[PDB]
Amino acid sequence: ATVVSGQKQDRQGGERRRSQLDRDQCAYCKEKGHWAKDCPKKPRGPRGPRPQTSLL
RNA sequence: GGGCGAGGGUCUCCUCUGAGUGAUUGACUACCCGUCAGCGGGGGUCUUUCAUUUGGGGGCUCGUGCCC
Ligand SMILES: [Zn+2]
Repeated sequence: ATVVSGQKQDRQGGERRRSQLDRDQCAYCKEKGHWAKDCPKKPRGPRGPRPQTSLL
């Protein structure tokens, strides 16, 4: 058996242009489902994150 | 079979392009300003040329010279 697949991830080859992006991806980490402005791998401000809920 | 030196593929880490802006130019010209009312200057737009932007490291693997 050989599976007929190779689990390729790409995002490399010689250039770093829009070649691995779409309007549903992140310019910073190349994930699909969010944009760089909300990247789960990038810092936030002005002095940390900005939540909208709390508990007591 | 292993090490050392170089490179390719692949993954990984540093990961942020989401169809911008300015100047040159022929024509047309929303709009504004001055006109002997003929036009003239600024402004808008399509064409146009130029500038602004394209890297690196590490693992694994393939490969090769030398060494063991
Ligand atoms: Zn992201």
